[PDB]
Amino acid sequence: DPELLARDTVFSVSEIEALYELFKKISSAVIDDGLINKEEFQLALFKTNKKESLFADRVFDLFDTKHNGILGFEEFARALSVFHPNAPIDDKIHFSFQLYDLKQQGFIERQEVKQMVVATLAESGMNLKDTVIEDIIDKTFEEADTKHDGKIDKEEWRSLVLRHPSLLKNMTLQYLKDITTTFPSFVFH
Ligand SMILES: [Ca+2]
Ligand SMILES: [Ca+2]
Repeated sequence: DPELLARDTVFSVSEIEALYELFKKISSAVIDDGLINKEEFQLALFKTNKKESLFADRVFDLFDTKHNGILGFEEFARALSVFHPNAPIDDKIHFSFQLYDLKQQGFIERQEVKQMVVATLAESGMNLKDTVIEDIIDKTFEEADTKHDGKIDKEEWRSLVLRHPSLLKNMTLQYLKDITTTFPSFVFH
């Protein structure tokens, strides 16, 4: 039932029904098989470029319940729900932390902060050399590492992103607000 999805996610029953149309488009975009793969999901997030695709694939991984490289409708709906422009900021902050906390240890170190920096630059259309990335990592700790212990907390992360909302730019897909009326074009290249 679309009633169970609407309840467990930020979408309303009518948004879920519209999301099913989006699902048919996205699941058909590369291989027409009724399923969503990583390349198709990249298309849904406008993250098809080889540097931007890492973020989309990490998101994919968190919602791929069976770890089989495929998402069905329910998984897709859940995946997209936090990207809704009306999803609470706290859901976006919480989810984005899980994203960069690859080891699920409750904190991020430089290697994980590096991924966040790379993903954050990619959103602004920017790719920098390793040594410049390392300087930005330095500044991020300077800023976020309030409780000095060489790692960024969930609480230090929330604080960081509240002072710098442009870090949650990749956590919103603007087209989801208007899903009951209009649809973007998605074509694979
Ligand atoms: Ca497919
Ligand atoms: Ca800390």
